[PDB]
Amino acid sequence: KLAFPRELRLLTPSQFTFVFQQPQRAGTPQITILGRLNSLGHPRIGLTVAKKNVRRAHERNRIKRLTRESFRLRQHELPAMDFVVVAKKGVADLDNRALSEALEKLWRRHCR
RNA sequence: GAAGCUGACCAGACAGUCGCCGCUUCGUCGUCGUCCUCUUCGGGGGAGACGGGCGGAGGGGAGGAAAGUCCGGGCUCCAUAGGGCAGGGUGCCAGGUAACGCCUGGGGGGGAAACCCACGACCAGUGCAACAGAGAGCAAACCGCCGAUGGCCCGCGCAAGCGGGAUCAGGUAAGGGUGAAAGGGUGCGGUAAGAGCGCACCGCGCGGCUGGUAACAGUCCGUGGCACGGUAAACUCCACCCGGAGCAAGGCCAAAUAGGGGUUCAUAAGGUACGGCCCGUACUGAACCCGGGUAGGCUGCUUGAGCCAGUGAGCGAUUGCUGGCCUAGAUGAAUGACUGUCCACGACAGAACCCGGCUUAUCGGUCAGUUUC
RNA sequence: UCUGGGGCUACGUAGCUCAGUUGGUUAGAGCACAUCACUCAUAAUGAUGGGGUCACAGGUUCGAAUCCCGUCGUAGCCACCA
Ligand SMILES: [Ca+2]
Ligand SMILES: [Ca+2]
Ligand SMILES: [Ca+2]
Ligand SMILES: [Ca+2]
Ligand SMILES: [Ca+2]
Ligand SMILES: [Ca+2]
Ligand SMILES: [Ca+2]
Repeated sequence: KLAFPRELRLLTPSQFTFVFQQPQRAGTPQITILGRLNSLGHPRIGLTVAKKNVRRAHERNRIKRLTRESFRLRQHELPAMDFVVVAKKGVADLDNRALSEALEKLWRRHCR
């Protein structure tokens, strides 16, 4: 079961505001993750790519698609922790292989 | 035998992955002032239907540009009888829904080494360092200006005739030159060191002849050596607007603040649409808070003048007609990697109201048209 | 350290604040750091250090900036019931 329903995506800015009021910061100077412990069990994801933070509008959409595919491909493996991914300016230089391996190393250490 | 640029033109992919989205059939939860079968009222046998509502079966969802209302049009509450007309737009003529800044060519040049029209009245007022007042008025001519119409001085017995003295409205300044791009031509008695003072020749306004739906094209006839050939949203003209802001603008379910409050009222400066300009026509008010609530939704253009072949007409873009095609749009926001045959390597960007254009980042494939030998 | 359809503007006049219907003008002032009677060392009643291509080739008389359909970024706000 590796589906991707609409209910598994954020649809209200209120939840965004709540998680941004008290975010948990842990990541790298190039890519980082914010989020908090969830109570409903089913993991959730969210995407915030600022035009100022990330220029080259041909990106983001590609980045959104790639990160959504990685999330749905590794939905069950990751714990109930909510996750939101934010990429800094220096991301486009790394290719897809580098991005995939960096995300793999990142998510292979969150062992609690 | 080898090379530019536009007219247009191409951005498919699959045997497995993993699977984001409207529709029809079978049922799954609650019903219908068309109700037959019954109505004994648990609803069974329905002709037509809904909801972020699940299980199957099918067709589909990225550029020559959607960023950029940059220009014009398609569609809502609230006004709308100018002989007012301030102010922004065709400025060569004709052309399709109401539409403009797309396209055709003659008179004017670089009608091939430039595809460019943005070619409308110019002393109908008195203005910007080049401090040479020539690009608005000026001239102690610049090794020619007494080498003579008007005065003086140096050489004179009928008071004849030469050189200079940069003195004056002394032919002058473009026939010569010094920073401004030489703002016409040798010439006939221009001879007075010569200022167009009468001059065949190219060119201006005015009118006839060949064409013109239209700007004009040939000194064929005249008058003038002529008198400004040169800087336009730099006073001005309209046959089409004068309607603001735009699609997040009307419509809804058993939820309760029309809530102290402000510049004073029987004509006058509170929000006169239409004039930061005078009216025609008249809401029981007048720069704000002290948020009472809100993400549960949908038609509005989603069968929209977009497309193909065949007709009297063209230097040029056309559809009166014949089949159709039309199976791409939920508002955190629609596309991933691999075992492969042409190989033109995936450069840069985005699909949620629509169309006609923009020398654009556009490497790659040439049908029409170039000079070279 | 918050937002993809959409808008009237302020800017490359040094990166901000004042803005010129080309007043032929290497020209102004208030932030990083500086010299003079040693402010009992929290800057301007005085002289100045002035990489102010005043965005890219653009008026074929000499020109940047009022005359750009060819590009970037920040700040003044918007769905109803009366
Ligand atoms: Ca294509
Ligand atoms: Ca458009
Ligand atoms: Ca309204
Ligand atoms: Ca298609
Ligand atoms: Ca649409
Ligand atoms: Ca819609
Ligand atoms: Ca086209």
